[PDB]
Amino acid sequence: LPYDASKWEFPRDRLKLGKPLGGQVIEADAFGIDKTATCRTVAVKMLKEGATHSEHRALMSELKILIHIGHHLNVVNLLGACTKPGGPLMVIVEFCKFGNLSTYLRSKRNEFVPYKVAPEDLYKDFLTLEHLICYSFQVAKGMEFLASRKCIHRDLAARNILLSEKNVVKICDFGLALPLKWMAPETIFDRVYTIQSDVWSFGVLLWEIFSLGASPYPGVKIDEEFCRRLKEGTRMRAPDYTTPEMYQTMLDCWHGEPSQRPTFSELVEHLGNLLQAN
Ligand SMILES: COc1cc2nccc(Oc3ccc(NC(=O)NC4CC4)c(Cl)c3)c2cc1C(N)=O
Repeated sequence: LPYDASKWEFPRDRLKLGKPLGGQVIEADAFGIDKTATCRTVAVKMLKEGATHSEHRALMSELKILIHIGHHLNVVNLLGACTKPGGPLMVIVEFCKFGNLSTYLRSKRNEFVPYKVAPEDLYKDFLTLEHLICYSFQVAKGMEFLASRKCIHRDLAARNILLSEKNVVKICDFGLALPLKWMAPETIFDRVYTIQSDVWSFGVLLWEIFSLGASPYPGVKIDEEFCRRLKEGTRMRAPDYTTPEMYQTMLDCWHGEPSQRPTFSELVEHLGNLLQAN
């Protein structure tokens, strides 16, 4: 996996480094990274001061994942990197103003209606079922993309979905991986990670969406009994903002047999249908 400096290298002196976000990720403004804007706000992952060789390797590996994967609207995309001598290793990605989707949805619990009714200004900036189904559809499209690149996410969860402007959501932290609440039974018991175990996790992500950012498995200690009951077929109950069709979609993603779960291409088609029906 070679590094194409002519494509990706960005001058460190064309960044204004700002506040920490959320690794050592900071907000920054970049000057001339984008031909349509003089100044563009970006997120920068910077190698810690005193990083070990292993830690340095790891951030470089992350950069090469971002290069290799390619561009998609629903994935957090690489804009540039600072790799040359005279400063820290820095990985520059698109900025997602609203941050992670779990935190964001929780902030909107008192600003949700199933659909707006005229006069719609009574629901200014409210979330709706359309928003939630739309976020779901977008994540399915991003995972279909990742699957097509032979990439398994391994920790698909609402905390790893970022919200940008214009209700665009972006998957992050793919290929890098509490955690047990998103893991398919085969992952927990057999340590098998596949695109079908990501589909299971997508199911959990859907529950997080349609609970407006709740933590999965409320009231349950994540221990051997949790794992045993999951294996025996027990599943989360319908969350507070779901439609019946979306709940059935969760159940489908949680089929005990990985081969009987929908594919992400099937989920894109299905959610796209649910979105037009809604
Ligand atoms: C406003 O809050 C945030 C905005 C962000 N925008 C873009 C990227 C972010 O963070 C990330 C999130 C992930 C990656 N890296 C990857 O996704 N790497 C994996 C693909 C190889 C990077 Cl660099 C930066 C952001 C984080 C916050 C925040 N409050 O947490």
